[PDB]
Amino acid sequence: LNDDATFWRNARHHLVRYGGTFEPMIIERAKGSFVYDADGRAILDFTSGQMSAVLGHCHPEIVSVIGEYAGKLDHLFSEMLSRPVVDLATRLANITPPGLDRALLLSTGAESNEAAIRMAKLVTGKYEIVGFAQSWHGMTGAAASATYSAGRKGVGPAAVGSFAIPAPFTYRPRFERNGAYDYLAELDYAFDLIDRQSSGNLAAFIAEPILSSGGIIELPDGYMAALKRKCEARGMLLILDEAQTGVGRTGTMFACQRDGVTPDILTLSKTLGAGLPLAAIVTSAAIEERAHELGYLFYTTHVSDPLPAAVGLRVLDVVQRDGLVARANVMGDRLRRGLLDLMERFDCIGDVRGRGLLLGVEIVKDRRTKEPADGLGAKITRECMNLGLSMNIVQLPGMGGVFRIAPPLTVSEDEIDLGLSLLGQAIERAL
Ligand SMILES: Cc1ncc(COP(=O)(O)O)c(CN)c1O
Ligand SMILES: [K+]
Ligand code: NA
Repeated sequence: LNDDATFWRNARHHLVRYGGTFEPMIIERAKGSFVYDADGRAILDFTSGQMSAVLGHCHPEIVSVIGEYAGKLDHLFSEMLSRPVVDLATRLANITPPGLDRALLLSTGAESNEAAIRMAKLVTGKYEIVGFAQSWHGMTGAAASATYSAGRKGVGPAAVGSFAIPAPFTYRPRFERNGAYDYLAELDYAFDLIDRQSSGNLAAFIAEPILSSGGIIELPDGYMAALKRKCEARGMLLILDEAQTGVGRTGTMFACQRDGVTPDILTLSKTLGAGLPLAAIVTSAAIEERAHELGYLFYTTHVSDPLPAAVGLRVLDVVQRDGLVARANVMGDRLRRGLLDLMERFDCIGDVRGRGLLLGVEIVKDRRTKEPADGLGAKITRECMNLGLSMNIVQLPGMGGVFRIAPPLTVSEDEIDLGLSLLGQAIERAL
């Protein structure tokens, strides 16, 4: 059972707490779309772990490649190259949009945003970075300085030149022009304020194509293209953080392919390592050449390590071979219709949004007031777990609690239906 007194005593005595509370269970095994507690109880993993298990837990082909490289080619001096590294780098150049040619293989998402941000500052000779007011890019220095949904207080000054603009949010619009939500005019208004505050050192704008921690906020039609033009006019680079949206989760290989807008630097992580610590940035040949002439440095212990790279290549091989980008649309649509069915039954569901298998459900007290419910939101999440469904709700000021639903891309029809059923039962008993 989950009550092991010795486990919990050691946990309380020896763990640094880092946000949230720990779930009251001991996970002993994981397979496919499920994790199992000490009693052997199956829990449907509707968040793919910490949004990384795109192939589900312990996929046989990942188990296979891991064992193979762990026993043959593992870690190396960082100036030594190997085939998994050049192959993965090449595959990323071939599957990302034209204009993205060279890759750097790292370990974590924050680390990949750090590498991108440093490169932008170096090639522009400038340092101000602009992000969204509801963003999340990581816990490390520069990634945290551009993170506005949380973490800015009690820890001293942010990086010099940190600015934010509001994200375009169609469910809670606050910028009206001629009776309607003019998010493009909101963008122009925001950039004029940025321009006046700036010291003339704008280096880049960093953006999630769908803000996850921020409440599953999807950038609307024409917005990303207009953002890119704001950057081009100011000699700024556009960096797109696809930690959560990359590698097929939203129904295209990369979310930026939907708008057809190619960023100057693309960052990847979670979904690329499928559970393992692998991350990357990809940029153009012109930007990389200039960064190299200027002495670009990002030398770490695990950059270009063969085992992590072999795993990422295998992840891509499987996603491509098994058509998992298409499955995200088929299972994504099945899940979204089920969520809309629940919305028909329960007045507390104020909105169902997102794309592919990155969906959000916002809980509200009043559908006309859109007044947040959240106390209710946490309750539903609690009931879901009791029922064997792992969910995650995010809460930001002026918004209802929002469930972030992101099942493995390998999830089955039966699994989607089980999740939908448990959710409905959780809402019924939370009310
Ligand atoms: C969009 C986004 N970017 C970057 C990160 C940071 O990744 P990591 O925690 O692996 O450093 C996160 C957190 N999952 C994220 O959601
Ligand atoms: K290395
Ligand atoms: Na490319």
